[PDB]
Formats: sequence, C-alpha cells, structure tokens
Amino acid sequence: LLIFIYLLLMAVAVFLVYQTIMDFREKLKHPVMSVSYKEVDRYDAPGIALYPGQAQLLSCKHYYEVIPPLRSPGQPGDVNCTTQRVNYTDPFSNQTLKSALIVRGPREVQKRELVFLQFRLNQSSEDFSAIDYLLFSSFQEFLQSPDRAGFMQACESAYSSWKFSGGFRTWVKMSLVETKEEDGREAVEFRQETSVVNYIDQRPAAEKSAQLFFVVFEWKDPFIQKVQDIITANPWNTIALLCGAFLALFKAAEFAKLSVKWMA
Amino acid sequence: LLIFIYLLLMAVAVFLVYQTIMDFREKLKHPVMSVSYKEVDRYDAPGIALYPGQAQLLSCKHYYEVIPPLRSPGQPGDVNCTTQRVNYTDPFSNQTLKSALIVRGPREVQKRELVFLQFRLNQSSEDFSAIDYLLFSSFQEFLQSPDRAGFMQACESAYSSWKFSGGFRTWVKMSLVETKEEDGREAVEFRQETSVVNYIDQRPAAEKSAQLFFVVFEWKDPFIQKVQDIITANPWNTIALLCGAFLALFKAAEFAKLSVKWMA
Amino acid sequence: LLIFIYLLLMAVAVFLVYQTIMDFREKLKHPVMSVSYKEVDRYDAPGIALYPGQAQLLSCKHYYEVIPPLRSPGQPGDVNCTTQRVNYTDPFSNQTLKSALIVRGPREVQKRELVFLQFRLNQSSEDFSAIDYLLFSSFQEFLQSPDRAGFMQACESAYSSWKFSGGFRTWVKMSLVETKEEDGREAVEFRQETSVVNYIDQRPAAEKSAQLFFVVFEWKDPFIQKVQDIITANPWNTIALLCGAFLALFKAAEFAKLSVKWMA
Repeated sequence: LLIFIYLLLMAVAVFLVYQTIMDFREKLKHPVMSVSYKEVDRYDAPGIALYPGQAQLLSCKHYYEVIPPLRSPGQPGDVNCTTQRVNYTDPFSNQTLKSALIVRGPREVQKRELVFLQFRLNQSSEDFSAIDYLLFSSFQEFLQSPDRAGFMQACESAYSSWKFSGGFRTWVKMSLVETKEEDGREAVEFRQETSVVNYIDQRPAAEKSAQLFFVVFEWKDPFIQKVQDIITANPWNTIALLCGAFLALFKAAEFAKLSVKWMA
Repeated sequence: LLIFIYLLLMAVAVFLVYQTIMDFREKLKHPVMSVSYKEVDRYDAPGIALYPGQAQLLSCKHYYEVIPPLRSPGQPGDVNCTTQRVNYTDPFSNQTLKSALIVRGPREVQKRELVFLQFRLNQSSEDFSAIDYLLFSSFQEFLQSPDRAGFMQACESAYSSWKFSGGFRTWVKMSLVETKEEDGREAVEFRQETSVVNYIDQRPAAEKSAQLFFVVFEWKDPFIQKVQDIITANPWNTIALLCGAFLALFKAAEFAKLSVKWMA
Repeated sequence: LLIFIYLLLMAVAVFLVYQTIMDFREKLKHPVMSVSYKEVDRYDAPGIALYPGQAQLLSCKHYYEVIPPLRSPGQPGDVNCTTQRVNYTDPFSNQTLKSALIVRGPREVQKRELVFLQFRLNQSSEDFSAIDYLLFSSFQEFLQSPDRAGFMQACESAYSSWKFSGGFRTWVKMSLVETKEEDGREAVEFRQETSVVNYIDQRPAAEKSAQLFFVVFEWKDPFIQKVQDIITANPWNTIALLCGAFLALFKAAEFAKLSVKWMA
C-alpha cells in the first residue's frame, strides 16, 4: 500500500531500452554518407584504353586550352605521346580477343592539358561506327605490371567503358571519385561527361567514304571527390545513454522514497 | 555568505538546455540522406511509352550484348516483342490527345539484354525530328490496370520523359532509383544516360527524304539505388542526455556542499 | 587486500574517454551531407552569357511548351528579348578579350517558358564549330553592377561554361543548386543536361556553307536543390555523455563498496 511508482519506473526503463535498441539497429542498418573534395594540382597520368576495331590512329597529341585547326583533316598526321598495345580476353566471354591501345592521359589541370586523338576507319559494313574507350587511374601502374592481360581483365570489371562515335569531336571531361568502402577498399573510379560537336567534312568526296573519329580528353576540375560511409550507430554512446537514463531513474526512485517518508 | 556555486550551476544548466533544444531543432529541420545499393539479378520488365507522331515502328527486337548489322536499314522489318497502344489526355492541358506505344523493356541484365527499336517518318515539315519516350517501372503493372488512361496520366507526373532524335542510334542506359520518402512512399524513378552515334545513311538518295530513328534500351548495371532520409533528431536520446547532465550537476552540487563543510 | 575493482573502473573510464575522443575527432573530420528541395513557382530570370565568335544572333524569342516550325530556317528573323553586350578579359590569361552576349533567361516554369536562340556563322576555317555559353543566377543582379567586366570575370570562376554545336538544336534543361558552405557562403550554381537533335538542312545548297546553331533554354523542374554539410560532432553532447558515464562508474563503485561491507 505505497505509491508503487517503481512499476511505472520499470515500464519507462523497459520502453527506453526497447526504443534505444530499435534506434541502434536501424542506424546500423542505414549508414549515412559523406562527400569531401581533395584538391590536386597535378593528377597522375590516367590510362585511356581505346578499342579501335580496324580504324588506325592517324594522330594524337598533348595540347592545351586551345586546339589549333587541323592542317590535314583526314590524312596520317603525327602521334606525339606514349602509347602501348595489349591483347587480352574479355572477362564476360572467354571466346573473344580484345586488342586495346593504351594512351597516357593528360596530367596538368592548371594548364588544361588535352589529349587529342584522331582515328580513321577506311571501310566497314557497320551502320553505326563507334570506338569504345575505358579509363583507369594510373598509366604508370599499368606499365610495371607482371600480367598486363590480367590487369586489363581486372580493369574491365573495376571501371565502366563508354564509346565515342565518328563524325563528331567528343570532348570528354573526366574526374576522379574515390569511394572509401567500409572494408577500407578505397576504390577509385572515373566519371565523365561528353559534348559531341559536329565535324564539318570539308574533305573531297572521293575520300568521304572513310569515317573520322575525333576525341579530346581533359580533367574538368582539379578536385577528387571522396565518398565515405559513416556508421551512426556507436555501441559505447548507446551504453552511456542507457547508463545515464538508469541513473536518472534510480535517483528519481530515491526522491520518491524521500517524498513518501516526508509527506506521502 | 557561501560559495554560491549553485548560481553558476543553474547558469550552466540553462545554457546546456538551450543549446540542446537548438541542436535538436536544427537536426529536426535538416534530415541527413543515405544511399544504398540493392543487387538484383533480373529487373522487372519496364514499360517504355514511345510517342511517335507519324513515324511507324519499322522494327523492334530483343537482342543481346551485340546487335547484328541491319539487313535492310530503312525498310519494314520484324516486330518481335510485346507492344500495346494507349490513348489518353495530357495531364497539364486537357485539349491534346496523346497516343503512346508501350514496349516491354529488357529484363535480363547479366546477359545484357537489349531492346532495339527502329522507326521511319516518311514526310514531315518539322525541322528537328525527335521521338519522345517515357519509362515506368513495370509493364505488367500496366497490363492489368482498370484505367490505362489514368495509369498513363499518373505516369506523366510520376516520371520524367526524354526524347531521341533521328539520324542517330541513341543508346539509353537506364537504372532504377527508389527514394523512400518519410511517409513511406517508396517512390520509384528512372535515371538514364545516352550516347548518340551517327547513322551512316547508305540508303539510295531517292529514299533519303524519310527520316530513320534508332534507339537501344538496356540496364547499365544490376543495381537499384535506394535513397533514404534519416532523422538525426531523437527525442529520447535528448531526454537521456539532459538527464545525465542534470545528474552530473546535482552530484557536483553535493560535492560542493561536502567541500564547504570540509574546508570552505 | 580488497576487491580492487577501482582499477578495472579506472581502466574502463580511460578506454571510454579514449574512444569518445577518437569518435569526436573522426566525426569532426567527416561532416555528413543533407539534401533538400525548395519549390519555387517562378525562378528569377537567369543570365545566359553566350560567346559568339563571328556568328550573329539571327533570332531569339521567349516561347512556351511548343516551338512552332521555323518560317525561315537560316535568314535573319526577330530578336524579341532583353539582350546586352559586354567586353571583358579572361581571368586565366589577361591577353585575350572576351565579348559576351547576355540573354534574359526564362522565368516561368509552370508554363514551361523557353528561350529559343538561333545563330548563323557565315564562313570560318574551324573544323568543329560551337558557341560557348555560361549561366549565372540573376540577370537583374548583372544589370545594376558597378563593374560589369568584374562581374563577368567573377562569373567565370563561380560558374562552369558549356558549349553547343552547329547543325543541332541543343535543348538545355537547367536547374539551380545552392550549396550552403560551412562559412555561410550560400554558393549558387547551375546544373544542366542537354539533348542534341539533328537539324534537317532543307536550305538551298548555295546557302548550305553557313552553319546554323540552335539552342533552347528552360528549367527542367521548379525545384532548387539545397545541399548542406552537417557537423555530427557536438562538444556539449560529448560532455553530457562523459558526465553520465562518470556518474555511472561512481555509483558502481559505491555499490561495490556496499557489497564489500555486506558480503565481501
């Protein structure tokens, strides 16, 4: 025959523990995500894996904020960069042989360094001509690799590949996104946005049968976007909250006993 | 004539309560956002509502990782998928009749299933020919609907519509984004990125007046992106924190009284 | 010769304080991001700084959800909006003079107001012709500016510039993103996604030498995306957690003493 507020206190404690456990579980289920920007003065030389079927690389150069007009739009020019060639097997199906021409991408961003590439496909029956390209983080990391074919088979799964069509000048603005996985993977990936500009075919009609591919690679900005996942569920903070609530309840019970022995 | 640290304690309590209320209010005002990825082996067959004005669907097929070259670039071919037709009214303005050709999109993603569509518009006065397309989540959810016109009028507001031009082969990479609203709406939407590739018109000059539209639909990856809003303002955690601070202040006051009766 | 649980209590307190400091440091290092959407019935009129090299603005009009077919595809039409001209210097290199044609952007989104622009470049040696465009928030904020050249030089750094090619009708869907920086900068920026549609050159072959640029500007939706960074590290919450945990440890020690004087 007392106040019996201990029952209400126990109910409050049970409810608070239950809601705290539910909150911790739902916070552990749904991590939040954070984005930051790391400014880099000079990117590492990216690798550009082009896939020309039969078109030959007429020209390739390292340009700057402007490209001078082509002296010969559709004739063999000058290749003026470090390019390699690799042959590997497509991870999707082991019955196809893929030949990749690897180009060292532009490093300088403050100066807006460009990689300008021009291919010509002489004759083909394909209705929609297009050259595929893949981007990987470092060309140097590709050079000193024991298994170049294995490197490219890994890059096929690690990165997504796009394509640029003939009759255009595809201007590819590429940027780096580093996703720091919960396992500390630090997976680096490429994002890119294009702008296709028509090619004014001024060549004589005799040579108009051949198709011309122009593509320009640069970095859109000297910022690498780092994306991380943050776990908002901290067990120790939960323990501290539970301890504080339990202490508050215990002191409330003590004050209730004091009130009972004073007035009630 | 005592220490009168109770006044400082009350000031600290008032400041802590004020800052806690402000922090809770600003956390309730700005929910955080979380992104997760759900891997699906086979997407549900999406619905592609195309809006051909007068162009007739020459061909449509379910292809795989490659498209064989067209046997007849601009002549009636074979339609080899499930297509329906609906007529409804534009939700914005009730004075226009919209006729939509609904195509069952590709399901398989591991096999890189394609939907290839080819239209031909014979003659028109339009300077810039383009066919509009809208994407909705399920074609099956469209088949068994009591009000197909109502379904399309809802799809107009629920989804965004794009267009693909003639003289190109628009390759649409489409992915699904499920935004879980605070009201548990779980609104599903489509994102898409294209790649226009020129069409090498090898048809005779007599038939070059007619315009050809080509479009390819697939899924870019087998990942549905779920975006959720997390409320970082928890009333019960706030109550526990306030209780802990109040208890700390009370025990500090008790120890101050002990110090007064000991030395001070 | 006692229980000496005080040593374990001190170790627990040290570990708890250490992990709390580490958690606070890593939370202060990595702020989370919050995204919100503010609906505006009528955007403030944006400023479109176009950079025509030698092409003259044939036509420019404020249209609505449809554009009627051009009465004269490549002849001087009617300019029917507020346009200004400014001359300034490129912030990157002070040796180039940039002439900008500032155009009054579309305000209404409910009515889907369009800005339709048509330029004609008579003769040039450029292989890939394109007109550059920059978007800034307010044209009115540009009109009453003491230093228009300084305003444009600041807009060059504050905003990113794109380009639209000839032989196309680029439809630019633009939207506003306000990033609220930690310093309360409230930096406003423009995002845009395009859709190039081929231009069917029906003009006589005599006038086909000149290149035509068409572009359409509207707002994709009446939503401004506000992106904020939230600091999850609250010093006062950490103080409350530490105080509650310290009190829990103190009461545990008191109960241990009670147990010692009772049984142990």
